[PDB]
Parts: sequence; C-alpha cells; structure tokens
Amino acid sequence: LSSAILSEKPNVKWEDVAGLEGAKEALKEAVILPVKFPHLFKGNRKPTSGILLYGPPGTGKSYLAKAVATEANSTFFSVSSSDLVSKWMGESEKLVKQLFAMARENKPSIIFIDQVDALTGTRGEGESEASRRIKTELLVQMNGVGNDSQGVLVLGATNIPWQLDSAIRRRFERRIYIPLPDLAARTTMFEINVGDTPCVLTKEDYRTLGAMTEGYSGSDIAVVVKDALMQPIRKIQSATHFKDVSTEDDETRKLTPCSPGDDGAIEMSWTDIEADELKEPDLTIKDFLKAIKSTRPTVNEDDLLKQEQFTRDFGQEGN
Amino acid sequence: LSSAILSEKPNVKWEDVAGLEGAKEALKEAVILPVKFPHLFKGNRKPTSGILLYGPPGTGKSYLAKAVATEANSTFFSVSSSDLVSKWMGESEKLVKQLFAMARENKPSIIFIDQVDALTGTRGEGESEASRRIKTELLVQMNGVGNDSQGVLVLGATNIPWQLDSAIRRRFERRIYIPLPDLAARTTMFEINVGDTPCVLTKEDYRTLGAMTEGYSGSDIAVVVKDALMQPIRKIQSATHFKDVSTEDDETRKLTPCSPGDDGAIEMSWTDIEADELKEPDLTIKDFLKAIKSTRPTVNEDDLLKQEQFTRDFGQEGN
Amino acid sequence: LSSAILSEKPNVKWEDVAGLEGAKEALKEAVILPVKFPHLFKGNRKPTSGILLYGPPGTGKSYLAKAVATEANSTFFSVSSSDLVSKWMGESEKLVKQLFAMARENKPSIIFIDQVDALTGTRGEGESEASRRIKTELLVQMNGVGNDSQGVLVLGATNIPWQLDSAIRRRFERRIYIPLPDLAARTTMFEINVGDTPCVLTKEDYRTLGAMTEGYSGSDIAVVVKDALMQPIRKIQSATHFKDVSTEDDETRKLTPCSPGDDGAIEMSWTDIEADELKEPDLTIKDFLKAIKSTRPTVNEDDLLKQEQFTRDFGQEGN
Amino acid sequence: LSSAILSEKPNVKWEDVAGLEGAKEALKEAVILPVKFPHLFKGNRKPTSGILLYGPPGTGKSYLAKAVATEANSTFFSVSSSDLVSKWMGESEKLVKQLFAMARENKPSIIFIDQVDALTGTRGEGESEASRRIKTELLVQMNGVGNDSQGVLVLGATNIPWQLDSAIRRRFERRIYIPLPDLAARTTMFEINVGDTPCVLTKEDYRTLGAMTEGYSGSDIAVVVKDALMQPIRKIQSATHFKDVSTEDDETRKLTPCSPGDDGAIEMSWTDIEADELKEPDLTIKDFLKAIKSTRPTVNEDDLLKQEQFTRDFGQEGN
Amino acid sequence: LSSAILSEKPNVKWEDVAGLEGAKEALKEAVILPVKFPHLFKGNRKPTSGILLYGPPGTGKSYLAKAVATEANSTFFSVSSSDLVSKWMGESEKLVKQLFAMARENKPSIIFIDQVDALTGTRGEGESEASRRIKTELLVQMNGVGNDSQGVLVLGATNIPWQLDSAIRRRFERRIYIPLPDLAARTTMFEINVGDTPCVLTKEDYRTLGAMTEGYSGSDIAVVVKDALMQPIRKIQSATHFKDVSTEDDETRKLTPCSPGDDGAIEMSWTDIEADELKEPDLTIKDFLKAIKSTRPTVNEDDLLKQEQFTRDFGQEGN
Ligand SMILES: Nc1ncnc2c1ncn2[C@@H]1O[C@H](COP(=O)(O)OP(=O)(O)OP(=O)(O)O)[C@@H](O)[C@H]1O
Ligand SMILES: Nc1ncnc2c1ncn2[C@@H]1O[C@H](COP(=O)(O)OP(=O)(O)OP(=O)(O)O)[C@@H](O)[C@H]1O
Ligand SMILES: Nc1ncnc2c1ncn2[C@@H]1O[C@H](COP(=O)(O)OP(=O)(O)OP(=O)(O)O)[C@@H](O)[C@H]1O
Ligand SMILES: Nc1ncnc2c1ncn2[C@@H]1O[C@H](COP(=O)(O)OP(=O)(O)OP(=O)(O)O)[C@@H](O)[C@H]1O
Repeated sequence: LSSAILSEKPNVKWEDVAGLEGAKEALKEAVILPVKFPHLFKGNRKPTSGILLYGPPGTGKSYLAKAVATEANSTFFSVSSSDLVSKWMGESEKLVKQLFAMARENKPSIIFIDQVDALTGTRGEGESEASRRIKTELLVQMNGVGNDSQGVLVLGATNIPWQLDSAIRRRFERRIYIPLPDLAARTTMFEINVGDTPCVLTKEDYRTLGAMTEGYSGSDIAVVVKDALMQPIRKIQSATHFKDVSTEDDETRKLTPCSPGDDGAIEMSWTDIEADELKEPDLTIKDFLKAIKSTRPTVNEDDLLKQEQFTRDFGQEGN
Repeated sequence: LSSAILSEKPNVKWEDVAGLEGAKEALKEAVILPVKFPHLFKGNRKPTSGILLYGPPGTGKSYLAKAVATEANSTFFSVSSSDLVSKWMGESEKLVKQLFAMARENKPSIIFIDQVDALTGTRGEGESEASRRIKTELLVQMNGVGNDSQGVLVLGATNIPWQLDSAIRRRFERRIYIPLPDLAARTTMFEINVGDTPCVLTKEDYRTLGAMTEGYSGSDIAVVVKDALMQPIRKIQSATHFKDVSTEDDETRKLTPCSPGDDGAIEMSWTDIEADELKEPDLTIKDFLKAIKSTRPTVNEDDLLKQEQFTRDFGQEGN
Repeated sequence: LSSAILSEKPNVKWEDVAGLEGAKEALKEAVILPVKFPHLFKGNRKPTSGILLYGPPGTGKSYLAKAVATEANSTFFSVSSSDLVSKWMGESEKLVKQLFAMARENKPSIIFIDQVDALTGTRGEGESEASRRIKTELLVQMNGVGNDSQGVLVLGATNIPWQLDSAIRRRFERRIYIPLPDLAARTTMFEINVGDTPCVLTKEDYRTLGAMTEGYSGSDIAVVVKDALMQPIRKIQSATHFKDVSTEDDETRKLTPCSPGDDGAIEMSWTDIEADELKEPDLTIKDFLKAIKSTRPTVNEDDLLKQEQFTRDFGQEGN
Repeated sequence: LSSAILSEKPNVKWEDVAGLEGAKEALKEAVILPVKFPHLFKGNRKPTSGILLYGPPGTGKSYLAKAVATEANSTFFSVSSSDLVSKWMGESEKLVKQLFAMARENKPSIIFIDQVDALTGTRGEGESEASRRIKTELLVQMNGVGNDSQGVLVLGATNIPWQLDSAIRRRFERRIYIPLPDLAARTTMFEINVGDTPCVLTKEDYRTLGAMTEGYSGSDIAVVVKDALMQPIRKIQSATHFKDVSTEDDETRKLTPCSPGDDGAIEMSWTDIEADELKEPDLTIKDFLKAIKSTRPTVNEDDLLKQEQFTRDFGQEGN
Repeated sequence: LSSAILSEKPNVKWEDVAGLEGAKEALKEAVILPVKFPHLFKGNRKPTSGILLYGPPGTGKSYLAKAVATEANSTFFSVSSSDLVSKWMGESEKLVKQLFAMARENKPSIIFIDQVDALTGTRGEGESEASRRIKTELLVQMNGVGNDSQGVLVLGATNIPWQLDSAIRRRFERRIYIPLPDLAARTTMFEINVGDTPCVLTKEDYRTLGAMTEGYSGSDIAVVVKDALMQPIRKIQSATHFKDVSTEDDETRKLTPCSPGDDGAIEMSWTDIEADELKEPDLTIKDFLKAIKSTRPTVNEDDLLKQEQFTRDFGQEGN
C-alpha cells in the first residue's frame, strides 16, 4: 500500500552547484523563505505550488534535486516516473492518491517527479487504457489541496517539454530551462572536481580546459575527471618498469612508472610493491588531452533548437 | 523471486580455472591492486563498478565469475537478463528494483548479469519501450552508489559485445575477452573429468586428447567426456555377442562386448547378464576418438572474427 | 493417511512403440541400466533422473510412459499437477511431502507428471503467494531427491516447453525431444495397427502410405486406421446383394455383400444375415485412400518452429 | 456433490434433421451400432471417442444433439463449458473427476460439451492458473479412459474452431463440418414447418422457396415460418368486416375476415367473435413473400472465410 | 443468492410513444396476444423469444420498455451488466443460471438487458478470461429453453449493433431499428408536453415546430421543452415591474410582470410577492424559438452511416 520513498539527506550544498542563480533564488523563495518566515503569508500572499525543470539530459537536474533536498529542511519525497506504472492493468493510481495523502499529512513536504514526460509521454490511441486515467489522476490530485492550506511543492523534471500537454502546461506552474554549462560553469566544475591529487597547477589550465571542452554536460565533465584520475593507475598497470624518486629519509626508495629505456628502470610488477613505497604519476594536461580525444559530443543541435523553441515560447515562467 | 536470483559464497580459486592468464592478470589489476592499495581511492578516485566478460558461449564465464567471487571474497548474486517475461512484464522490473538495494545490504558483493546483450539491440519497438526502461533503470541504479559508497561488483557476460549501446558502453569500465580453451586448458579439463573410472594411460594421452579437441568449448569438452564414459555402455546395449574372459577364480565366467567373429563370443542379450558374469569394456583411446569425431565444432569463424574485431575496436580499454 | 493416487498395470511393450530408437536406448539407460548395475555410477558418470519428454502432441509420450511402466518393473506413480492442489483456505504441500515419502519407500520408483507447464510463473490470484509455496515445496523435494541415494525417477511431459517455469529447468536434468514419426516409424506403426486384419499384398503398400503420410502423429495415424477398419463395416451397412464364398468343405456357407451384376447374387439386408455366416469385405488400399481423404493435413508449423527454437536454446546445455 | 444433469429427452427424430446423412451415419456407427452389435468391435477395431461439431450458429448442432439423444436411448449427458467451474478459487477438479467417474458408471454414456472453445487457449490469469489447471485435467481425462477400454463418447460443439487449443485438437477425434443447408435441406425444413395450415399449392412452392432462400440457418428459416404464420392473425386483427364460411354440413356459423364489399360482410370486432366460430384465413404464398421481405439475411460473409480456412486445413477430419 | 431486481412500474401508455406502429404491433402480438389468448399458440406456432432494439442513444427505447411493462403488467426483470458481476471466478455464470431458473419459476417473465453490447464480443485478452465463458453461459441458457418451451421474452437494447457477436446475433430473434423521429412524431412529442400553461394558438404551431426541428431526438425535444418552460420563470426572475390581471370575481388580486411604462406598473421584486397571488406570463412562440436556438442538433449525420449499414444488412428484421 505505502510503497517506500526515501527522504534521507543527500548532503549536497547550494555552493556545490554552479549557475542559474536566479532559479536558485526562486527556490530559496519557494522553500526557505516559507520555512523561515511563514507569518508573511497572511492575506493575498501565497506560496508557489509547482516547478518544472526542463532541458537536455545530463545537466545536473538530479544533482539540483539533491541540493534541494539537502537545503529543504523538511520532508522531501523523490520519485521516478518508472515507479507506479501498473500492477494488474486495473490498479495503479490509488498509489498516487495514497502518496499525495502522505505528502499532505507531512507539511511542509516537497515532491520531486523525475521524467514527467514519461507517464504522460504522451501519444494518442494507446493512452486510453490506464495512461489517460493517470494523466487525469495528476490533474485532479493537483487541484485537491492546492488552495488555502499548502505544504506541498511539486518539482517536475523533463527532457522533452514540447510533448507535455497543454492541460498540464497551463495548470502545472513555473517552468525553468536548465542549459548546458558555459565556459565559466565548466571551469568551476573542473575546479570543484580535484580530490587530494596535487595534479597540474594554476587557474590557467582550468580556464584552458573549460574553454576547450564545450557542448558537454556536468555528467560528461565528471566522466572526464574520473578518466583522468584513473590514467595514472592505467600508467601503473601497463608499465612494469618503475624507478626510485624520493630520498632515503622516507621508509624506502619510492617507485613510479617509467619507460623501458630509462636509467634506474626496474621491471618487477605491481604485485611485489609495498604500500609506503608508492609514487603515483602526477596528473598532467595529457590525461585531459586524451580524455578530450575520448570525449564525443552527446546531444544533437536539433534538440537544442526544440529546447530553444519551447524557451522562445514558454521560457523562464510556467504559463 | 526468490531463487530466480541466485546467492552463494563460492569456493573456486584462481588455480581451479583452466588458463587463462591474461584475463587473470586483468582481474588482479582490476580488483586486487585496488585491494592492495585502498588508500589510493580517496576523493573522486573510485574502484571499478562494471566489467564485461565477452567471447564465444560455453567458456566457463560463470565458473570464472565464481573464481573472482571467491578471490574478491564476497557473496555472489546472479541472474540472466532475458529472464523473465514469464507472465507479468511488470514484476521483472520489480525484481530489478529490489536487487540493487539488496546488494547494497551486503557490502562487499558481486552481481552477475548473464547475457547483457539480450537487453540491447537493433530490434526496436519492444526494445525501445520495455528493455529501454530497464536499461536506463540499470544505468541509474549503478550510478547511485557511484560516490564511494559501493561494496558491490558488477560483472556482465556477453556473446555479442558489438550490439552493446554507447549508453551502457560509456557507463562502465573494463572489458575482458574470454577465448575458447587452448591445448593446456583442454588437457586440464580432460584431467579434471575422470572420476573413479580407471581411464587410459598417463598424461600423454591427455595431451593427445587436448590436441585433438580443436574449436570446442568447456561445455563441449564435458559433453565429449560424458560420451566417452557412455561409450562402453553404448557398446553393452547394442552388442549381442559378448566374449568370455575370466575363469572360475572370479565370481563366475566374465563376459564383455565383442564383434560377432570373436573367440568366446556368446550371443545373448545384456538383460541376461548379472554383476558376477559382467565385464564392462575399459576406457580406450578409441572411445575418446569417436567421442571427438561425433561432437561437431561449436562456433563459426565469422563470430570469432567479430569477437576479435570487437577486441581491435574496444578490447582492454575504458572507453 | 494414505490418499491413493493412480497406479496400474499397462500392457504396452517396447515393440508396440514404433521408432525413436535413440530415445528408447536413452531411456533403457535412464531406467533399466541404473537398476541393473548401480555400481556403474560411481565417479563422474551420474545417475540422471529428472527427464523431460517434450514435443508436439500425439506422439506417444503418454504411450511411452505406459511402455516403460510395463517394461521396467519399477513402481510407476502417475499424476497431474492439478490433482490435490488443496482443501482449504490454508493447508497444502503436506500431500506433496507424503507423495515424496511414499516414493522413497517404494524404490525403485518413478513419478510421471503430465503437462508440467501447468505449474509455472508469477501471476496473482493464488500463484503469487499460495501456489508459490507449492512450487517451492516441489523445488525442495526435487532438490532432496538428488541428495543422498536415489531410487526415484522424475519424468516430465510437456507440449509447451517454452511455458515451463525456468527454476524447474535450472533444477532439472535431461531433456529429450519427441519428434513426429519418420517414414519408417509410420510404416511400422501401420503394420502394428493391422495385426489380425487381412494384410493385403506386401510391404510396398505400407511403405507407400508411410511416405504419403508426412508430418502426421501416432494419433493421426490411428484415426485413419480406425476409419479404414470401419470402411468394410460401411460396405456391409450398404447391402442388397450377397454371395457365398466358402465351399462345402467348410462348416457352413459364408456370405459377403456384392454388386447386382454378380452371379449367384442373393438380395436381402445385412440384418438378415447371421453373424458367423457373414463374410466381411477384405481391406483394400482404397479404404486407406479414403481414410487419407478423411484426414486433411494436421500440422501447425509454428509449433514446430517453437520446438526447434527450444531445442537449440535449452537441452544442448545442461541448464 | 453430484450437481444434477438430466438425461431424459424430447422426441427429435433423425428425419427432423435435414442433410449430411454421412454425419448421421457416423453418429449411428459411433453410438447405436456399437451398442447393437458389440462383437463388431473385438480385436483392433475400436469405437470413436471424440466428435467435434462445428460451423456457423443456428445450424441445429444443438438440434442434432437432441436428435442423437432421442435415437441412442443411452445415458446422454450435456453441459455448458461454463457450468461447474469453481467457488473458492482452486477447488475445481473434484467435480470434474467425479463427472468422468459418473460417465464410467453408466456405460455406454454420451457427454456433450457445448462451446468447447470457452475452455481453451493461452494468455494468463485463468490460463495461468484456474482455466489452465482445468484444461489440463480435462485433457488427462479425455484420452485417459478414451484409448484402451471405453464406454463414453465425447461430443464437442464450437462456432470458432480456429481458436481451439492445438493440444486439445490433437487429443480429440473426428471433426464434422456443418455447412449451411442446401436447396434440398431448406425445402425439407419448409415441409417440416408446414403444420396444419392448408399448404396452398403442392411442394413446388417449397422447392421455389428453398431455391429463393440463400445462406440462411435453421433458426432463420424457423423465424420466417413463424412470421408467415402470424400474418393471418394480423389480418384478423386488422379487419372489421368478416363473412360466414359455414355450409349446411357444419353445426354452427363460421366467420372469416373479408373486404368491405363482400357478400355478407358484417363489420364487428374480432374480439366479439368466439374461437371456434372464427375461421382464420389460409396461408397463401404472399404471406411467405412478405415474411422473406421482412427478415434480411442474418449471416455476415466474413465468418465463412475463417470457417472455410479451417475447412481447407482440417475440415471433414479425423484428428 | 437471488439478488434484487425491482418490478414496480411507471404509468406510460402506448399512446405516449410516438412511432413505429409496426414495432408496437410486434410488441403487443409477441407479448399481450399470447397472454390474452394462450390457446392460439399450441402446436407449431410459437411467440417471439428475442427482441433487439437498436439505434442511436436517447430515443426512448427504455421509455418504450416502460410502456410495455406498464401495459403488459407481467413479471418484468431489467438488468445491468453490473448486476451479475464476477469476483470469485465463475460467479456470474452461476448467477445467470439462477436468474433464468427464476424466470422459469415466474412465467410469464420478461427480461430486459440494457446495453447488451457490454456483455458481448469476440477477440481475446479479457474475453478469454471471464467474459467468453460468461457469453457462453448466456447463450446456452437462452436458446436451450428459448426455442420450443418458453415463458420468457428477452428484450435487448444496444447503441452498437455492429460489434455484436455473430453467435449471439444468430441466437437472438427479431431486430427493430429505432430511428430519429420524423415530422409527425416530432409534432406528437411537442403535443405531449402541454400542461396547465395555456397552449397558445392551434395545431399550426405544433406542426411548424415539428417541421423546423428535423434531426432532433426525443431527448433533445424534452430538453427544448424544459428550456421553453423555464423561460417565463427566468423572465419572472429578472422582473421588476408588475401589474394586476385577475378581477375581484377571483379569490384575490393577481400580479404579473410588465414593462416599466405600464398602467399601474409597481416595481418591487418577485420574492416580495406571495405564490398564489402571482400571475405567470404565458408561453409564446418566442420562448420555443429561443429554446430551439439554444439547443443545436446533437447528432452528426455521418455517425448514423453504421446504423444505416446495419439497416441494409438486417433492418426491420424478424431474424
Ligand atoms: N553544476 C552542475 N551542472 C550539471 N551537472 C552537475 C553539476 N554538478 C554535478 N553535476 C553532475 O550531475 C550528475 C547527476 O546526474 P544528472 O543530474 O546530470 O542527470 P539528469 O540531468 O537528471 O539526467 P536524466 O534526467 O537523464 O537523469 C553527477 O554525475 C554530477 O557529476
Ligand atoms: N506407437 C505409437 N506412437 C505414438 N502414438 C501412438 C502409438 N500407438 C498408439 N498411439 C496413439 O497415441 C495416443 C496416446 O497418447 P499420446 O501419448 O500420443 O499423447 P501425448 O503425446 O502424451 O500428448 P499430450 O502430451 O498432449 O498428452 C492414443 O490416441 C493412441 O491411439
Ligand atoms: N432440421 C433443422 N436443422 C437445423 N436447425 C433446426 C432444425 N429444426 C429446427 N432448427 C433450429 O435449431 C435451433 C436450435 O439451436 P441450434 O442447434 O441451431 O444452434 P447450434 O447449431 O448449436 O449453434 P449455436 O449454438 O452456435 O447457435 C432453433 O432455433 C431451431 O429453430
Ligand atoms: N416518445 C418518445 N420517443 C423518444 N424519446 C422519448 C419519448 N418520450 C420520452 N423520451 C425521452 O427519451 C429518453 C430516454 O432515452 P432512451 O430510452 O433511448 O435511453 P436508453 O434506451 O436507456 O439508453 P440508450 O438509448 O443509450 O440505449 C428520456 O430522457 C425521455 O425524456
């Protein structure tokens, strides 16, 4: 009956996100201000009810959701459109009803629905079975507790706003475009993703990277980072020739991979090698270079045109 | 649901696996090096989640998975990807859901997904809806423990690696080719497959057997062995004439199958024969030779060349 | 607390089953050889037990079950999965355990389950919970049968192997395809069907009608045979003129129905003639020609395709 | 426990069924003749066990069943496929087994199952569990006693033969196709439906009608006959004016409705006239013409395509 | 067990139904004539057993039924598909059996099924589960008693004749198309609604209206009536100025709404005036004109093409 939804804390702060600080402000006003100063909502001043996040896949929509949850200071519900599709062919939406009941009983709460362009795909003919009933279930259940006493905020997520119907479109409120990161945002993400490795230095390299990598997502950036972090491990694996670097003041001679031609090149493998005596290769520009060679652009520009078209049409507001 | 997904703690060492040295080294550098130097994985440096075992069918990929499961020293969970349409579609996804949480509940552990290619291809329609949602679901489930929370290992198995989608391909790490067994491996299989039967002379005959088997799989070899074991039995059934051999010093005069022209060839049926008067044929080279002749080759060479084409394309890389 | 489930003495010999000598051999090795010489199954040659008969309907699978039951002289227990599903509202599975107990007490013993696919899957309305535990019970009994020393044999029968629960298949051992009879098997079956009936000229006819029936089952043959048998009876039913056959050396004058153009043609109704003094027309090829005419092609090829698929996918490997 | 089915029947004779004397022969030979002369079926010639009656609705399959039931004078049991299904979800088979027992009890019995396709096919829910198990039990029973020693005949009925489960198909004997009635049959039906009413001119009119009537069923024919038989009633109801028929031989006056200009046309209401003293108009051909005009062909051509497909594939078939 | 169907009736007479006197005749000849004069219907002449009413919705088929059972005044059953509902797998059919038993118990009995298509059709999916067996039960129950010995008439109502199961179609008797009303019928329907309101002038108005309202339904006509009825009430609602009509010969002074310029036009509200001492404006042509304007033709004419096609196949149909 219940179907358990996790409300635990994905500890991702505001500062861990880059860009669209204006949407961030809208969110601060939508949750934080209500939390902080509820008595400001007497008379005709009333909380925002629904926000859709729309844009290409891989743009930290989920990441944003995590940050929201961390920052909400209240009950947070998260669900994928995968969940609660069908059981018997007859019974689906009762679970939706019960979910909303649960949320209403926990004020303040926030519901996050991922991939709202699934359920509600939408395509005709085949909709008339259970799916139209679902579509209806959304529309009616958003009408229920909406007036007067609200402690629910609805966050949707979508890749394809243009296939989301008129009926949802001007009932469900506030829509915000989540673009791919620009040079600045990319650079900042690079700087965020470092770890303990001393790596290659300055901001010059970072800005070089964020410039050179363009049309890529946060996810893609993450991938590149992981790649580069593994590249020294890859060096360690493939070269069995190693060599001493550090002085004898340490525990012992500290060994790093080198070419077979190198002076001091001992060729035993990783297997014999003690924990202390380890010298990982530094993280160089070349790791990022090879990563870029391996990095292919994801999304066709037609999708950009459709997102841009929706934006020209509906944009930074619900409608 | 429940035993459709397996759980076990296998006890198969590296040395119990015929061959396979390059693959073994890959696994030791993919798992044991991490185990050797765990302090090297602070921050955004992470142990490998996904590895693919690829090659022709019948090569003990499952046995190999038991060996890595033993060496990594955790619980081995496993399922076949196509399983199961059975009656409901919906509850396959339910099984998919639970699985990841249940795996997280035993850190460390190993999930083995057999025939990963069965959920990805050029079919369309059914692939675009039902196997898409489970695919992207799998992708997201594997991603969720990505931030240094993981004790699970994902091992995949495929016969047709070249039908694997970019989406899986990129969200994933190491691929290892599992070739058909070579001389030494086949020979060792022949050594393992004996039992209490006295069998034939020395290791030289085993070497001969391993040599005469070309192109066969583990499975095929085992089948061949079973056939040769049954060959005396087959003789017992379809012989009419049995040769007398032993005198009254034994339980009684002992009869064994022989050709119609033989000295001491009495003609009655095996149904007339009891244990005292029985002489089962021994295991000769000829049993094994006719076993090998009556087992057809396994895999066409085009498939081998496509496996090797995949190797040339993707091989031992992250991608 | 007995509750007796069908046991009886069929009288079908090996020789009454025409063809499938390879399976027959396999079955003699599956049942009789184990019982005759158990000590032959020390080592890695193993007492195989769970055996599936699979293929199209009408091919004497049940007939074969009767034959081995006649021939093997081992206690043959024969049951539908439908039988003894429950009383309540509560308690099942006790009868299952009792059945397994009685079979263990009646070694050597054989359980024959027709239409094993009747137990399968993950549906609701009973199968999710109530028959799940029945299923489980089954699985645990058939697990324990392989444990320790076995005197029980499981024979499966199914027309729809692709609808057979996988978990069974994973637990289950040897699979044998029962094809439609080939030229020879059809021919022999004809000859079997004749028996005492006047046999007309030679084997040429039997081979011809053998060839001319393509793709038909045992059942399909049998109906045609019965039709032909009824043809002389039809010839008696339509009767005016009869004529004496037997000379004065015999016990009495013996009369058969004839055309009005016959010489010595006496006219009455078949009812007017006494039973002994009636001479039924012989069986001609035309009767069989008409029996063919009464049987239009009986083959749904999709089934054949599916059986081929299953045969290629499951049965080759042990599973 | 018993659930009472009645076997005492009305008097529908062979002669009330128009056409397919060959099917009649098959019925007589499968039922009456065996009972009459049991010694005919010693040795290898054995009575029919199964007959399927199929075709379009309205063709006296039920009528035929009543006719056989009249003529056979043995325990004739007849049942709907829906009848005796279950109560508490899974208690179904007891009544089935008991029924087959009951057939055994009173040999030679006849079982008629209407609309056998209602207990047939494959998909789920019922064909996963209940209708599955029930179908299975049916199958085991039907050939269970059928081959070897029998005293039951099973008659099936179906309008949709093409949906009949393959397995059931192969388990079942003798298909008889019921084609729509031809000129002769329709004529005979008209003659049957003459009643007491004076039959205007000869049988030539019925021949004409039989020719005129194309594609109609027994039911259709009966309805048109009824329609024509109401026409005199209708006429009576319409008239004011009636006239005396009664000649001097009759006891009292006898009045028939007539036109206003008639000799002795008195204009009171039909309600005022007593039943004996009223003379209904005789039936002329015009009433039957009207009847025909009113009732359009009942039969769509598109069913016959599938029926004809089945006919080409199986048809006048043994199986 | 027995459910609950109500039998008490309205007061709707034959004269309240404008249309199809021939259908009326069929009704009264198939119901009332049998009851009035049973001795007419001995031997081979038997009343109608099945009547289908088919056509567009809202044409007083149910209204017709009310008239029928008001007049005939015999045990009337009316039934919804909801009544006789399935939960425990086979309840419905049992309920059907019980129902027809009860019908037999209570002859003469009349059974009305609303929207018979609800319990109809042939394809699969949910048909194969409960609904096919339900249909089967229905059919067996109806035509087994229906032909020969009856005390029951089945009246069918459907908006979709074209999706009616062939088998049902043929086992059902007498079909009557219920068309949209023509001029005369429309006029009569207008005349039905007169009431205490002054009729205004002549029949010329009624026939004018009848002419002007081509393509309206019974329902539409009813609606337009209500509209025109409420028009003076609406006027009274917006009324300010009133004036006296009834002189001192009546019980009291009686005020009616008037224009502001009127002789003694006093301007208070309708609410101020007592119910008896109010005079209401009469019904003028304009009120009906506005009512017509307000209600557009409801039925698109290309929708009736399937009723007309069905009409071309079956029509004013005896079956
Ligand atoms: N500022 C940022 N902008 C975009 N992505 C980021 C940012 N910071 C972190 N990420 C990345 O976001 C990823 C989380 O998944 P993400 O939210 O990109 O999927 P998604 O946009 O919801 O796509 P889908 O809707 O298809 O699931 C993490 O891998 C993380 O590295
Ligand atoms: N030698 C034979 N081979 C095959 N069938 C035979 C033979 N002799 C007789 N038959 C016929 O086969 C039928 C016996 O049932 P059979 O074993 O064919 O069913 P089955 O193949 O088990 O089908 P299902 O699995 O659907 O029950 C009888 O109708 C019998 O007349
Ligand atoms: N001689 C006859 N031949 C065929 N039908 C007849 C004959 N006499 C009467 N009938 C009709 O047979 C009908 C009885 O149902 P019938 O047996 O035709 O259905 P069915 O053939 O079993 O097929 P279904 O049940 O699908 O309609 C009655 O309507 C009756 O008018
Ligand atoms: N003489 C008449 N002719 C047609 N309609 C009438 C007549 N008298 C009343 N009505 C109206 O017809 C309506 C009833 O419609 P109807 O009986 O066709 O519905 P139904 O038969 O129950 O359902 P459906 O028409 O969908 O099968 C009522 O609203 C009633 O006011």
